Amino acid sequence: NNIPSTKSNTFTGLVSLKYLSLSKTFTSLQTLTNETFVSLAHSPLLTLNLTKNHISKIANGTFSWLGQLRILDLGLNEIEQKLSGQEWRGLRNIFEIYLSYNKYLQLSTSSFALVPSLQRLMLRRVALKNVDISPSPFRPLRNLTILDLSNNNIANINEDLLEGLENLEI
RNA sequence: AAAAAAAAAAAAAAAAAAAAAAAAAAAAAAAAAAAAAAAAUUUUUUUUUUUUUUUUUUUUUUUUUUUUUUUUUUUUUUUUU
Ligand SMILES: *[C@@H]1O[C@H](CO)[C@@H](O[C@@H]2O[C@H](CO)[C@@H](O[C@@H]3O[C@H](CO)[C@@H](O)[C@H](O)[C@@H]3O)[C@H](O)[C@H]2NC(C)=O)[C@H](O)[C@H]1NC(C)=O
Ligand SMILES: *[C@@H]1O[C@H](CO)[C@@H](O[C@@H]2O[C@H](CO)[C@@H](O[C@@H]3O[C@H](CO)[C@@H](O)[C@H](O)[C@@H]3O)[C@H](O)[C@H]2NC(C)=O)[C@H](O)[C@H]1NC(C)=O
Ligand SMILES: *[C@@H]1O[C@H](CO)[C@@H](O[C@@H]2O[C@H](CO)[C@@H](O[C@@H]3O[C@H](CO)[C@@H](O)[C@H](O)[C@@H]3O)[C@H](O)[C@H]2NC(C)=O)[C@H](O)[C@H]1NC(C)=O
Ligand SMILES: *[C@@H]1O[C@H](CO)[C@@H](O[C@@H]2O[C@H](CO)[C@@H](O)[C@H](O)[C@H]2NC(C)=O)[C@H](O)[C@H]1NC(C)=O
Repeated sequence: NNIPSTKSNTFTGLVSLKYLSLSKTFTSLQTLTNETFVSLAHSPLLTLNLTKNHISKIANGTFSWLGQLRILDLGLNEIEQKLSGQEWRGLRNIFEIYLSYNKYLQLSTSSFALVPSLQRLMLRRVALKNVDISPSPFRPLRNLTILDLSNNNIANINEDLLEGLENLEI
């Protein structure tokens, strides 16, 4: 679709919505603030698609009202910012994150502290840098099953990465 | 009472010379010191600009294999009004 951007009460009224897809829908959406998905406060979403939406910036607490959201997609996007953990604020029971196909995703030791209940995490060709810092960004995470960091050309790695991750399988 | 000549001693003061020294100031010569400015041999460290080798990410180009839709060039055996 070709909607430029959403409004304050665009999705207001959906009290039972759980499957929402917005792939290749937004063209004027360059920066994601915490006033875009305010309409989905009462919507118990479970899946979310946001591929090909030309998303380049997300603000702190953007998905704060997405407490019941479990699956969200952010692949095939132009995200260029610093991950500090507050981008996933408000995610009570999150399942997995589609965060592949990007151009720059800087990671820090607190980039994933807020959400410790992840199951799958793929970072395919997102050009990740500066990961070998101690402690590892994945210290709070324990329930991951699939971890993909392929096609990223990691500069360095140390022992602190991927230690104690008992639940990993892939 | 006073005045003078040969001849021998002693006391105050002034101007001198020589010798034995001792202090203050001034000149060098040696043995050291503390430094603010200096140069010169050796081994290392930071930063800027660039050289060589190896491993990989993005994009572009060539060749080969395979798959899906359209323009279709044809057809053999039949059907057909
Ligand atoms: C959002 O919508 C898009 C478009 O429908 C969904 O894309 C689909 O994603 C799946 C899984 O990533 C793709 O399946 C995989 O395809 C690859 C080839 O690209 C294949 O090698 C794998 O084995 C697997 O079959 C699927 O092809 C793809 N479809 C399209 C049309 O792109 C996406 O999954 C949606 N996201 C969410 C969270 O709903
Ligand atoms: C959505 O994102 C915006 C942008 O970051 C957030 O605005 C920021 O909110 C914080 C917290 O209120 C502000 O910091 C503090 O605000 C209080 C307000 O009383 C003030 O007294 C403090 O001195 C301090 O400034 C911050 O200034 C503000 N920045 C901007 C540019 O608006 C907003 O809070 C976020 N909303 C949600 C629901 O996450
Ligand atoms: C979104 O949340 C992150 C936190 O996850 C915010 O980053 C935080 O920003 C503050 C303010 O700059 C930082 O405090 C100061 O940081 C400097 C270094 O930049 C440090 O020298 C100071 O002593 C002080 O701690 C804080 O460290 C930083 N935290 C992280 C984890 O990066 C970010 O500002 C928020 N953005 C918005 C728009 O609300
Ligand atoms: C990590 O995964 C485990 C296993 O799925 C979670 O343990 C389950 O948690 C749910 C909800 O709290 C309970 O209903 C189940 O009975 C638990 N199962 C077991 C075997 O313990 C655990 O909660 C997850 N951790 C986090 C932080 O989400």
